[PDB]
Amino acid sequence: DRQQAERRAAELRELLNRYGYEYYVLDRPSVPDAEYDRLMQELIAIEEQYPELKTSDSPTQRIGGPPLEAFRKVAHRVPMMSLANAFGEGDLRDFDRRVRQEVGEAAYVCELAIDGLAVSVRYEDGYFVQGATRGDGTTGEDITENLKTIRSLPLRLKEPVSLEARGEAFMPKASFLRLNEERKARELFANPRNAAAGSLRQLDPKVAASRQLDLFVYGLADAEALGIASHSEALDYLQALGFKVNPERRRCANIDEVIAFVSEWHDKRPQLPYEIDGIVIKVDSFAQQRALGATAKSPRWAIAYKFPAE
Repeated sequence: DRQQAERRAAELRELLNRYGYEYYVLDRPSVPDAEYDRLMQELIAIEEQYPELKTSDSPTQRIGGPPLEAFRKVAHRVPMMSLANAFGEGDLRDFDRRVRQEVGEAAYVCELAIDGLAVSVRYEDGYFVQGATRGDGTTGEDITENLKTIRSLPLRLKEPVSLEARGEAFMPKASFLRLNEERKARELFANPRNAAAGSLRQLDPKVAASRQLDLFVYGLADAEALGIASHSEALDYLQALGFKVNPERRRCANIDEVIAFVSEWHDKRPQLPYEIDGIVIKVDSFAQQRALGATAKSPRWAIAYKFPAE
């Protein structure tokens, strides 16, 4: 058994890891998940008698470990700048005009700005080693055990690389509704943003695990050191490794299409399973970014369109 335990937990780990990618990430259901579940129940039982084989990125970790009675501060690897806000066609034009004066027409990448909790996740050789909140931007809290419960985040990546990436953790609308009712059956959350930040900022891994959190990876700290030369190449790269990258992202040749994208989400937004706050726009090329630089506050190559005032 102890020699065979390892063998089978290792198979177990591989298969479960594989299969969680197709449910949680590609969304090839997560419905009749039987064998998945059968397979998870066997790993859990093997770790029950051989607690020493429960690997830090074993699928078991999504269940969640024991509470912590404290969280540690973490500064740990590259500042997390915040973005300038835009509120109308026009802040948008003005944001492009300083783009053009300095670099000529520049292609943009437009993304949906998710209303959630910003986090950083770090990996070493493919392994998830640490998770943290945005904090003030230079320091945040180690929320690693609660991040392991977000089933779409990978504990082990497709290739053994060492990197740090940034994503937004959120809770889907219907999950938020579900949630609150039971809270009413017994208190009550304001909205998903505070539900997710709430779920991630409490000390008990298992209550995180029960809130059905999700996350969308949106950037790569130090992408230049890894050889990436474009914002669109960063995400793609991130997608090739196994991360969940929001698929409504689109490359925009100029401000006009930028605004066409911005109008398209403004009214297609109610139909989303998650709550979007606006639209983040970035100059795609890392070279135009260098040229525009920053005001060590806010990149001149990025703006955050904040949607309106219902």
